[PDB]
Amino acid sequence: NSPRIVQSNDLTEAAYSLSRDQKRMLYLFVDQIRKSHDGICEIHVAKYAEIFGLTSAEASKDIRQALKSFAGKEVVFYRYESFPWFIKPAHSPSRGLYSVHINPYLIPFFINRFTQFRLSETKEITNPYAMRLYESLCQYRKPDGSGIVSLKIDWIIERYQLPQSYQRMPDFRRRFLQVCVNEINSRTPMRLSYIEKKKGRQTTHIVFSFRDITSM
DNA sequence: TAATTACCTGTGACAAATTGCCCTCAGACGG
DNA sequence: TACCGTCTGAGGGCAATTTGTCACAGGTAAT
Ligand SMILES: [Mg+2]
Repeated sequence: NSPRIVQSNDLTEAAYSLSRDQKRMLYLFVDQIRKSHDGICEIHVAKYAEIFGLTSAEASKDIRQALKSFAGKEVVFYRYESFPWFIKPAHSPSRGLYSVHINPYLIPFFINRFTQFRLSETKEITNPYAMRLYESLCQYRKPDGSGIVSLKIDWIIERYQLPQSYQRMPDFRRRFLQVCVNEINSRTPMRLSYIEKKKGRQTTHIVFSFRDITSM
């Protein structure tokens, strides 16, 4: 089939800002970690390239820039507690191979109240906020492949660390919500719809229902 | 009744970031 | 054992799209 990512809901719902490339590598880190405690993971350019249909060159570029873009990035678990992703710079012992040092204090948060999806399910998504949304929906996914969940807008904004102009709702709709629904519906197997929940003039939650394209 | 205010909404416009894409050239390796 | 061609990937760039930010116009209700 394809690699099965599983992760604690606390990571699905953590507050952080990562790019697509960084989240993709992070999925591979979570897989390596799950196999076995040292916090040391490894990524091969050619393996990354084959997984995500990239060139060796563009794989190398994506890995390198994601990796140097991790510096200063932080992850927040709201039970809040903030951690750095990396506790040592990445480095390449051999050409085409990178070794990275994830904060070992993060190990128990990566590994019964959990979220799971196959990597082929997410590897064509481009917008990182749409990967965050697809992970949050997976957290509520039933065996058959459908689910329903109400997410609060403030919680969406804080958890996905959406940029400030998306606190203006028409921009939230236009540049995040609609784009990620279209992206998920066109690039994943999940078939996603939504409806808006209001309180007075303000929209407070977004209600997601979804099904799997193995059904009608 | 009318005008101003305090909310919301959508879209046009621009800036900034991100995309897959292109070209160069050395390291590793095997032939 | 030694040289060179090939594949790899570590770099430099790119224009076309996507994303992020804001001015502006319209609607409504409170006042
Ligand atoms: Mg790239």
